[PDB]
Amino acid sequence: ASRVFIVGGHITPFVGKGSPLFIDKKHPDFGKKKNMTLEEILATTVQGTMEHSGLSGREGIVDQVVVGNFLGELFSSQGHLGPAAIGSLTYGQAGSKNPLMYKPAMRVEGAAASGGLAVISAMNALKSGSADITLAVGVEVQTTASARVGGDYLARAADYQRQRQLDDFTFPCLFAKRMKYIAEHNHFTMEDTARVAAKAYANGNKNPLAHMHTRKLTFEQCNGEDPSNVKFLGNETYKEYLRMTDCSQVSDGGAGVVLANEEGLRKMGLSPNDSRLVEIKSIACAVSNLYEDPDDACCMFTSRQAAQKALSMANIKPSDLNVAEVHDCFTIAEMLMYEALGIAEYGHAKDLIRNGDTTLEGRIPVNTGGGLLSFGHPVGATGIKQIMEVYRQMKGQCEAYQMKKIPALGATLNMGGDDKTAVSAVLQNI
Amino acid sequence: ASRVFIVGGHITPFVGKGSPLFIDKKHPDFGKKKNMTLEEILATTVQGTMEHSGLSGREGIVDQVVVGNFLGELFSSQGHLGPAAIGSLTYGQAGSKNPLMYKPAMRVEGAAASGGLAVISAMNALKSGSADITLAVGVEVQTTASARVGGDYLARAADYQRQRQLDDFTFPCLFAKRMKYIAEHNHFTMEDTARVAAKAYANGNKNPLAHMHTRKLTFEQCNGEDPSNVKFLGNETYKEYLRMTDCSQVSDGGAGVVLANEEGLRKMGLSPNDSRLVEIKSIACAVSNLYEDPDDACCMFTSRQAAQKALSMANIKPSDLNVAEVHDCFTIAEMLMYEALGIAEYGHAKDLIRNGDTTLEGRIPVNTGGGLLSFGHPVGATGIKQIMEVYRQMKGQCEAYQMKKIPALGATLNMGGDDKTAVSAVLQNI
Ligand SMILES: CC(=O)SCCNC(=O)CCNC(=O)[C@H](O)C(C)(C)COP(=O)(O)OP(=O)(O)OC[C@H]1O[C@@H](n2cnc3c(N)ncnc32)[C@H](O)[C@@H]1OP(=O)(O)O
Ligand SMILES: CC(=O)SCCNC(=O)CCNC(=O)[C@H](O)C(C)(C)COP(=O)(O)OP(=O)(O)OC[C@H]1O[C@@H](n2cnc3c(N)ncnc32)[C@H](O)[C@@H]1OP(=O)(O)O
Repeated sequence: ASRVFIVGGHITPFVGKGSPLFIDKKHPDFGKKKNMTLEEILATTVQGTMEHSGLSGREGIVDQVVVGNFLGELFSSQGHLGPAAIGSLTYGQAGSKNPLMYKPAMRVEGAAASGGLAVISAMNALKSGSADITLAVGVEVQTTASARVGGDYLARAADYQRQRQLDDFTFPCLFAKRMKYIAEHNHFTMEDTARVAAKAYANGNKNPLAHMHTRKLTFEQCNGEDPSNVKFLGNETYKEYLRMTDCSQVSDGGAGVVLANEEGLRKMGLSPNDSRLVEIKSIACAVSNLYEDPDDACCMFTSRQAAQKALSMANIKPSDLNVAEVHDCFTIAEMLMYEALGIAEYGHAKDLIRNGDTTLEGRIPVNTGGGLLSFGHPVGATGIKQIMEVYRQMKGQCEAYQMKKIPALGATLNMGGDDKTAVSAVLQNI
Repeated sequence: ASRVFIVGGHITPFVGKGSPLFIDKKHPDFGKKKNMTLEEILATTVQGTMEHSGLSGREGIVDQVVVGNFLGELFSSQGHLGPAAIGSLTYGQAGSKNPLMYKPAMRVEGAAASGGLAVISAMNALKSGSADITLAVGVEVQTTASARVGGDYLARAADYQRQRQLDDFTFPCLFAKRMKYIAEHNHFTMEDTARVAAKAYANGNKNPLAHMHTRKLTFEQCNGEDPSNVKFLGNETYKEYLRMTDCSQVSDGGAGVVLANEEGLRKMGLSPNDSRLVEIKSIACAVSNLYEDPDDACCMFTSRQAAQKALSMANIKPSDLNVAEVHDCFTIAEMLMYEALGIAEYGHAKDLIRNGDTTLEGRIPVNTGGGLLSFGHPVGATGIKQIMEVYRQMKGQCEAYQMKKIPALGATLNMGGDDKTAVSAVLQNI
């Protein structure tokens, strides 16, 4: 196979309610200035990604662009982000010369796995001989509607005919439903999930890019002792299993990554041992049936398939991983992800979180920058963000949450819907 | 490079207002029976495609699935069609064994070029060594809303902030605007575009799959002499340049194609010279800037770039083509497509249509089954339909519209938005 290299990338701040970067009634610039649009975020992400990757002034050597985005058609009335990305380099500079003109571009989608799917597409282009350098960007804007209205948009990721009726907050409810079963089988507890949140917010507190950077929450708060941490669902059956702090954020943001094969490195004037690089040893996608759910809510069968293929293609095992990024769309999902990735055996994610093994100082740090819970979750961006966080830790770029032991191996696990699409990648430092 | 072969495929009937297959108040089964949902169309298309490709009972050898769809999230409240496709083989047969489980799948999107993009993704997977057999299906349901509401959904293909205000029928208006400029430069006429429609409806009349199969229109009717062929736009500046008969249909439908590399043919027990095959010699994508339009409305620069790359990679010229499928989203676009493909020189599409060169009996027949105008336009399906129509002509399957001279070489040209994304492929008979 042709090898694949992460050359560089960019994560915007992730912003929404609770961030000082978000312009609401509590902001100096309220009334004066607006938050970024989808087009603006896409422009910032594309330009930021080119800059960090050392391509400013030679963007014409990028052969192709893939955008990951889930709901731009709903939140921003805008599809067709392929040609949006082609215009993103020189956005708002009318008539300007554009070195991306006529290149291939498209949007890919699998709910919150859209970013990961974007990386896969780019990687297939690189191994197919139709590209030597690709740009994969993911973006999302979700703050243009309430959390309730957004919850109906996010339900586009579920089997909508079958599952929308559970609750206006369809996804939160689907994970609350997992938690009920999880509790009845004593797989792990609501204490355990509160410990996940405490970790995430503590990690976020060290990350200025994080949506929840300025919010502090104690274990006790996340564990429900605060009455402002409401059990907000409407469905009576599942209401008691989910608190606000268990939920990923409604965020706006972008993440981008430039990927290259060996011929692309050559073109950029780079060697395969260049210390700015990280190798993607493997990536893998697994998709289950939208229309049918397994009974065992304590196992994410699809995410487990993806993680298994990826580590296998990389010829490593979970115990070899030094860092991971997992899809904590809820605290409940982070626990399940530990077991789907394999860093915990079935029923033993509880051990890991009770023992601090996934904190910054633990033996397998996870979601070092705050996860979907604190860093935030602009759905389309998440999958690429995960890649870039492992990259940044590997390159010593994470500042206040930088790991003291630079990780040699990392893994990502990105998930769309209720474990219906999963994408997992193994990353090796250089 | 690994070679790529079309093994087989399937087009559903394309249905909507005017079709006897469409169930509205005037239909015997009104109240009794409903039109197909997006899920049902996807199930029919996936199963139909497997059947005609010879894979029934061994669907497990398909390595991957790519779905093309533009607006399912809006018209049907449904995204995440990747796992929908995974469950499409056994749709409505609960608990059944499913040989597609855990395979890679995703949805791709570039407005009305979504189907073509789906083929490109599949083809990259085939050349990348991550697949030997791929299934590319495209589907769309647009009849769940009024034409006016649908026109706002379709505007997701435009630069929405900039262009939505032109008209509720944003896309029709954008092509009407082209026609104004086209008229002022005498590039071609509204008689010429009526001749395109006459050809499409005559072709449709020989195609039972065609939305408009049962509607007959004379040149004179398409040319405006019928008062029911109304100039329906609201925008005063462009209103006079577009008639209803100039417009593609609001259709529901699906198309699917199985593609394979040489190892995939081996796996299916097939030889590369098997007469059921067509080789995709080349495919190419070109994407321009969503945010800026070129001045010259008489040229589709982006579609021309894509056609040029494809014919060049295939080392052929337009004059070598025996058949073509082009993106006649409007009659106006068919004319521009003849020139973008290269079968007419700049300003000479008028010669071709005045001379009958693109009729079934002409030297370069185009859109033999009726095009987006008559066959209809379920947006995500269109790109794959185009591929399958060239295939079917090449394999002698088109019955009443079958070409008497079996074509050796064909080309497709699929377009998203106002010439912002284009995909073009060269096909060679075996
Ligand atoms: C695979 C994947 O990645 S899935 C994608 C996953 N993402 C999601 O599901 C998004 C999850 N996150 C969210 O929806 C948001 O972060 C939330 C809802 C958890 C927090 O949002 P906020 O804006 O802080 O909450 P908000 O104030 O809108 O209120 C939420 C609801 O909680 C309830 N609520 C709020 N405060 C109270 C209270 N004091 N008492 C009772 N109910 C309350 C209400 O029902 C309220 O809705 P309402 O105003 O319509 O009646
Ligand atoms: C670029 C790509 O390839 S992607 C997308 C493809 N392109 C498109 O957008 C085409 C899709 N849209 C269409 O083509 C149009 O929706 C149509 C014209 C085909 C739909 O026509 P129909 O639905 O059969 O007729 P319908 O009755 O809705 O007429 C549409 C509108 O035209 C006007 N109209 C309809 N009938 C009449 C009449 N007898 N007299 C005057 N005006 C009329 C009306 O404004 C009507 O809207 P309204 O009912 O709110 O007033």
